[PDB]
Amino acid sequence: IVSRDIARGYERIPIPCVNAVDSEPCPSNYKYVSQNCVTSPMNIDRNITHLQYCVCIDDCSSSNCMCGQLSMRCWYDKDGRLLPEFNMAEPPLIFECNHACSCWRNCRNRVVQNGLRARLQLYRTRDMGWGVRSLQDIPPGTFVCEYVGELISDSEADVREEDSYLFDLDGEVYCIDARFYGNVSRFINHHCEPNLVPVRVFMAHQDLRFPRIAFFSTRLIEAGEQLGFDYGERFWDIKGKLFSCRCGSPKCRHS
Ligand SMILES: COc1cc2c(NC3CCN(Cc4ccccc4)CC3)nc(NCCCN(C)C)nc2cc1OCCCCCN
Ligand SMILES: [Zn+2]
Ligand SMILES: [Zn+2]
Ligand SMILES: [Zn+2]
Ligand SMILES: [Zn+2]
Repeated sequence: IVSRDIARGYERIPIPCVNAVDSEPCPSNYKYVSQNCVTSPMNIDRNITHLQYCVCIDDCSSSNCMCGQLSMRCWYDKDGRLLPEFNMAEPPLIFECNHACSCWRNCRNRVVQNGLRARLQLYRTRDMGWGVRSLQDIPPGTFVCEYVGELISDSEADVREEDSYLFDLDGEVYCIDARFYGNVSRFINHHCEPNLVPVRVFMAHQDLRFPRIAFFSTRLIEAGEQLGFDYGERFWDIKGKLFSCRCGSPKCRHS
């Protein structure tokens, strides 16, 4: 227990850090943030009259809900989990209800905006590196965490040496750099057969240039299992030569 909570009380549940390998302290060469931040002007469209919203009089579980229509359909179930019909291989954009909607703060189309649910833990792996794992089981289709970091422009990313903490959002494109500013996600390692899938979501605003990145369980995750996701082509076409993937997956396409 080298740290009770790396979020310093910002998440709904603490995220302790333990080291059972070497004697290295908890990471501290970065600033933890639970929400995306910017280090410059960023003209995100927060015009409330530009938001598309719903006028549901129920708990938004009907076929009429405008917000679900935008998402093709609401994909959350009564518990807040993704429906089996959800395409993990090619996720759709999810538009959750927002403050312009007529519904209540507890309608069914609100999951990612409710914050952390699963008890996670940061820990030192054998590789002398760091990783994240669940201290409880996570049913499939559950929202685990968001990839939070510093929001930056395309070119801005091009002039950064350390680029291992970037996440492309995909006109002009933007990125999230978790190197200097980030949440528990910056510590999640790559894996070829990932139990976490990133989903572009929209909540308080609907500026398509800035989707927020939500990670969902692509299958059951057992207490103690290590979270992971597919970093992607761009990553490996750059780091593939500095080293080969040590994910240990029978289907590894990078080692
Ligand atoms: C490490 O993996 C990634 C590298 C990226 C990168 N790297 C560049 C390489 C060249 N140096 C060059 C340089 C460095 C220093 C000084 C001058 C020039 C600058 C950083 N650039 C951009 N977007 C940049 C815009 C490209 N644009 C032309 C479209 N996105 C990236 C997304 C990555 O992971 C994605 C998966 C997530 C992994 C999460 N852990
Ligand atoms: Zn609705
Ligand atoms: Zn709603
Ligand atoms: Zn709505
Ligand atoms: Zn691999």
